[PDB]
Amino acid sequence: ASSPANKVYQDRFESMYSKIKDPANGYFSEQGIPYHSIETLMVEAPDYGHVTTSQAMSYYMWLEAMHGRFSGDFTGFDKSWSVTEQYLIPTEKDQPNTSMSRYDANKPATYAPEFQDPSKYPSPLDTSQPVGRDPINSQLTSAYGTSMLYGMHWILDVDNWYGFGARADGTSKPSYINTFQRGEQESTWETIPQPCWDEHKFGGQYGFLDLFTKDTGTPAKQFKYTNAPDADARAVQATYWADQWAKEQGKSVSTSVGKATKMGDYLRYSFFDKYFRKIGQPSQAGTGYDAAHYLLSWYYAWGGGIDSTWSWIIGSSHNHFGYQNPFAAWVLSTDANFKPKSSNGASDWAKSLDRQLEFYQWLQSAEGAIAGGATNSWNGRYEAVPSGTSTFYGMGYVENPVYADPGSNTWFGMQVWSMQRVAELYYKTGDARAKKLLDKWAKWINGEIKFNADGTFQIPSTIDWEGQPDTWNPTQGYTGNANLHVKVVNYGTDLGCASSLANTLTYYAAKSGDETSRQNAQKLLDAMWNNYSDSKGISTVEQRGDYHRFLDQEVFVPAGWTGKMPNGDVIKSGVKFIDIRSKYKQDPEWQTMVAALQAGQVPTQRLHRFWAQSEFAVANGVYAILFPD
Ligand SMILES: OC[C@H]1O[C@@H](O[C@H]2[C@H](O)[C@@H](O)[C@H](O[C@H]3[C@H](O)[C@@H](O)[C@H](O[C@H]4[C@H](O)[C@@H](O)[C@H](O[C@H]5[C@H](O)[C@@H](O)[C@H](O)O[C@@H]5CO)O[C@@H]4CO)O[C@@H]3CO)O[C@@H]2CO)[C@H](O)[C@@H](O)[C@@H]1O
Ligand SMILES: OC[C@H]1O[C@@H](O[C@H]2[C@H](O)[C@@H](O)[C@H](O[C@H]3[C@H](O)[C@@H](O)[C@H](O[C@H]4[C@H](O)[C@@H](O)[C@H](O)O[C@@H]4CO)O[C@@H]3CO)O[C@@H]2CO)[C@H](O)[C@@H](O)[C@@H]1O
Ligand SMILES: [Ca+2]
Repeated sequence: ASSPANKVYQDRFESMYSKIKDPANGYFSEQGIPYHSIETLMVEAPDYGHVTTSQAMSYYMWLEAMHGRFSGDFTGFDKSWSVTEQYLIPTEKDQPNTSMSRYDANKPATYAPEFQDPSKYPSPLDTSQPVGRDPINSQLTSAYGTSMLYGMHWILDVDNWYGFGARADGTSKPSYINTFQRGEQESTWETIPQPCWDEHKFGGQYGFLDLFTKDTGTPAKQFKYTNAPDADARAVQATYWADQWAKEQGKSVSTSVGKATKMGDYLRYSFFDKYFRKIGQPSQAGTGYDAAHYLLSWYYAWGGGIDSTWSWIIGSSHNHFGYQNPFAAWVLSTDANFKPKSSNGASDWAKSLDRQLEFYQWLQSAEGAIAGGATNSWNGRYEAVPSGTSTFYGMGYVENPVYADPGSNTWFGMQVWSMQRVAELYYKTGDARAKKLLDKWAKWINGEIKFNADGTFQIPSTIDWEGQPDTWNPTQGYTGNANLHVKVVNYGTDLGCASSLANTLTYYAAKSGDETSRQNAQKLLDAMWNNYSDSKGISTVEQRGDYHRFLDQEVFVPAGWTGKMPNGDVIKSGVKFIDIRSKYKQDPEWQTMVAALQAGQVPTQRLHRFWAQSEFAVANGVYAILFPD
């Protein structure tokens, strides 16, 4: 039987769970897929509210697992896995084994450079540049009996709003799509949405392919998908708890544990340099594991031909601390129930766990906040690392990994999402490395939480950085990074971030006994419950400072290139964001948004983001379990 839980917070979790699953609230599509947000006029990472993300699915798993903990019913958790596999993990039809089985482990992909401005794309493929060897593919095909990959594609157009349909039929739903393709300066406002399955039916003469990559001959019809590593790791994290909670009640989620273990096996592709170049010696092709940084990178992607048989896979050279998950690594490398079937799965994850904790410590600022990350591909072209730049195993420090518009590490959210995983690990194992990181990080954040007399509160929203960490010497360890500083630019009341923060502090307090952390966590949860509840969960009014880009952001299109979006929108040089998404004008909030822009005001919205609502729910459950009295 499961231990007793605090009745007050369990009830709050149960209430949120009901609001999230309530058909009248509209968090899910008719197929049972959760939307990024109830509201459709939404641009921030995805560019439409009713697309879904692997991030949303992993939060859906966490929510249902927690529900299973309190109700004893785990059919919902098993259902979240069923929906994931059916809709976000490309099936046999979406990534034909005929093409995947032609993959060549000695030549994973063809090199192409990355540019710091979208106008430099398409990027030219260069077969003469070296590419290392893929050491894990043989392990995976042997263990699973297929060349297809088992990982979640990161974004899905749930109701076929864009019109690409399924495998180019233009009418089926959901629809696999992708957006980001052109480097660090290509914000969510500067992309050209494209289908994952490109048969040249939409877009230009060769679909959307030659907008991004330039080859010698005619572009072939092809498919391609991109994984968001932190989402798949969260899925493993959530499944571990579901397993633990199910067993305390004599229940079983065996089938789901198997899916999560397999996903974690394939997730190892994020451990590798984009083109398998040796870590620390980017000019040389790797000979296998010497190309593994063992961190959860920004992504791993794969694709192949549709009418001809060939395929490729790439890792990523860019690493952000916000994506790490020491807990998932601990699970996959130590729990017998989650041991991957591949020969080196568990051991590789053991190496990743140690490497990840070194990464966090190397990046810990003088104050306590965690700095950006590192890359094995300076400027995305394996250029020489500037002299004076600090390094981590030969990789150069980057303040804002992968994206600069806006900086990927200027949002406070990354801090709590990532440190929450460190807190779970510390809670379960009492690991000294984790304790050291949290003692300093928790003292920093506890001094930045502001409670107002009227019950509202504020926490860091936007942050900035100065300096860099000292070069990492594994035998020396943390130097204190006296020249690395974080600065809080402004504060806000992001309910998702505040919930994740409460979660982190609760796990930490439960293990360390730190009263300050426990009372701040409870005050946060109470303040949100008492002052921000509405009929759909919780919400607050927030400013959408970037919405002016709906109308004034020009989207780059190569000279002479012309094409059409499924709905007829013309794609050509000169178009603005709204020009290739004209359906947005039929959105209920459109007129309101435009009226505000015309009056020179900043638009505001009251948003219900799926991950935020779940984050709040889960945080209540976690508190209920760790502080039953
Ligand atoms: O086709 C002929 C030829 O292909 C060769 O293979 C090429 C392939 O053609 C290219 O399309 C492919 O290009 C990849 C880029 O190198 C890479 O930079 C880009 O990365 C994007 C990713 O597409 C996108 O999904 C991802 O989005 C993330 C968001 O940024 C995050 O905010 C969110 O949280 O998570 C999502 C998901 O991670 O962003 C990244 C980074 O910008 O992906 C391109 C593919 O989509 O390169 C291949 C190799 O060069 C092949 O080798 C030849 O054999 C073949 O003939
Ligand atoms: O979605 C897949 C992808 O998601 C990544 O995580 C995203 C979240 O999905 C997204 O909701 C989140 O959006 C933030 C946004 O970045 C902030 O800028 C914004 O905060 C604003 C606020 O809106 C303003 O009112 C205020 O004035 O300024 C602040 C600061 O600009 O808050 C929203 C909601 O939290 O962004 C996340 C980071 O990109 C994952 O990282 C990735 O792994 C997933 O694949
Ligand atoms: Ca830009």
